[PDB]
Amino acid sequence: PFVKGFEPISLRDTNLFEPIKIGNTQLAHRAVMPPLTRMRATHPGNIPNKEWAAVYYGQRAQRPGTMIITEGTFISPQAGGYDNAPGIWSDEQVAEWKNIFLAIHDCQSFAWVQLWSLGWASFPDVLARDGLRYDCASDRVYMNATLQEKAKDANNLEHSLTKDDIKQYIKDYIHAAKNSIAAGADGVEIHSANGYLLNQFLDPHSNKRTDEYGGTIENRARFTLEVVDALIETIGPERVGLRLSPYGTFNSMSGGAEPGIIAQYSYVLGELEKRAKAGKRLAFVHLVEPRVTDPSLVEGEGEYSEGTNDFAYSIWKGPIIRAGNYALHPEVVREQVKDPRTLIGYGRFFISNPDLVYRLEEGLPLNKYDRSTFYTMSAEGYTDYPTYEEAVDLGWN
Ligand SMILES: Cc1cc2nc3c(=O)[nH]c(=O)nc-3n(C[C@H](O)[C@H](O)[C@H](O)COP(=O)(O)O)c2cc1C
Ligand SMILES: NC(=O)c1cccnc1
Repeated sequence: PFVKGFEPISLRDTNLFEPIKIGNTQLAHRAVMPPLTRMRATHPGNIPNKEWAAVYYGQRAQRPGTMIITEGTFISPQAGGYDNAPGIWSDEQVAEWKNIFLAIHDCQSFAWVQLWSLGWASFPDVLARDGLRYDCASDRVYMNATLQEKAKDANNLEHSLTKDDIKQYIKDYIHAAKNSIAAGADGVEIHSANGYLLNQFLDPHSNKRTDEYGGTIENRARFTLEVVDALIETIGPERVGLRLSPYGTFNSMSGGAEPGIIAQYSYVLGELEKRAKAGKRLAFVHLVEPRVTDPSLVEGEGEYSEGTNDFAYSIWKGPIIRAGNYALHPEVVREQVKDPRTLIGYGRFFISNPDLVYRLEEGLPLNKYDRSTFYTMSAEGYTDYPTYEEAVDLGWN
């Protein structure tokens, strides 16, 4: 059904529907499909879904000139631990990704692979099954008591990364990025947000290291910036974006309660702008908003009201994608896209609205999403959400 009580506003007259160049791509509008884990990849081997994924992405690519960022995609076995999330390190994975990107490109839209590593958010027993470490910044701190107990029970305690482990992660990012581009992707997004591995190095709650990868702002940023530099060099800065969540508390990150947190993210952005002024500007920075500190909470819950991402605009001078509870708040979008280099990511309501862009353009009702099929191995709740005209036929109006 449609979302009850939602009063839609047409956004056709705004910068949301002005073209913009992002890296090598030419967008027709600024409504972005952000990375959304859906768990339809098959086991063993973390292989993209051969039946439904190309259809799902093709559906959401249907407006020409749409930017699509894929679900988090593991860069290597050691970076993973979720059986039904895809990877892009292997030939078998690449083979299906080719079909998925083909479906997106057939719509004259664009595909960016989000490159993912889990760190302490992984499942230590699943890793142990595969002979893999349970990786983190500092084994002195665990993400929560459940995982700590699981780690003990699996005889796979947290492993503080060594410098050599970090070098291997960088090699994995490079390999996964080369595979992404060879498979046909228009670019990659480095996931350094939402409490996964890179974010764990950025955050002073998870990172208690005293080597060159922790203990200062500069040190905590080093791993993320080494990944950024490795990908700039191998696939070009215009094929690389970076995702950050300054105010996130998901997966036990500090968020705004850490008064040093904006200096940490300011440093990262300044380092990116320094690179840009030297001729190597990333295609974009993707920020999760304090509107959503935790995406497991329903829209309107978990909103941090004591800080904003405004600081980023004074530092970084390229495109910024903003995500978090924007679908239900066109009035907020209307104000924020007045800035001419701002794009808007719509997550949960892109799940439920394959024709979201049209609905935004025309001010139409939105399909309610069904959380119970976010992660199920089904076409149901994946490819069977109706377009507006289809919903009207089913009587949803
Ligand atoms: C089911 C689900 C899966 C998600 N998967 C990813 C992911 O793989 N990588 C990522 O960076 N963010 C992921 N997110 C976070 C979203 O990209 C987005 O930041 C968040 O949902 C807030 O935007 P929204 O209110 O428009 O949904 C996911 C969110 C949901 C609800
Ligand atoms: N916010 C995220 O990065 C994320 C990733 C996978 C599942 N849920 C949330």
